[PDB]
Amino acid sequence: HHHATDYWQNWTDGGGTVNAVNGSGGNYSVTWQNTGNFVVGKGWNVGSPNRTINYNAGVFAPSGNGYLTLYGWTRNALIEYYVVDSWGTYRPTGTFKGTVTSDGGTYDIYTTMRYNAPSIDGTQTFAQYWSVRQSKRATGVNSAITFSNHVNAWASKGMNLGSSWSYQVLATEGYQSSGSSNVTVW
Repeated sequence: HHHATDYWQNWTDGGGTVNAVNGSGGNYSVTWQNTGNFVVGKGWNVGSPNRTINYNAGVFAPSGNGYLTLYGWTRNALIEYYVVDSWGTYRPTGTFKGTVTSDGGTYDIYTTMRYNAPSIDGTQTFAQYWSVRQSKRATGVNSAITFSNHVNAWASKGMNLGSSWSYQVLATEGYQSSGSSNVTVW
């Protein structure tokens, strides 16, 4: 009675080298060097607002800007959302909307806008929903993101996810950096 990960996520813009590894089960690894922008992770093809995402990042060693975050899309409306648990040399922020406490940590709530940006609908103009942890979360242990807490928190701030749910992964995103990570998601 557990529907583990079924979607392998691997996107790059071509900058640098991104050696992403689809490993056994819900485990993946990625080492990247001097890259552009990339998003690699494992998750579910259809995200759920009521899903509790579990993960264990045995390695999350970004040398520069890298994210260890929940990442997913919705359609109608078109929205790209984050739950950033840890990062490298840059903490993503935006328009402050409030805070939410979940899974032992307090996350800041931000909204941003993407302009003529790639999406699951192509080049579009869409809103980004962010929940960014105020402190970096410790890795190497079993961690859970109770996503229904963030969805309710976003909703209480006028941030409403779409009705159609595309993928939803525990991702490693980096930009203009090098590093490695090893994560198991279920």
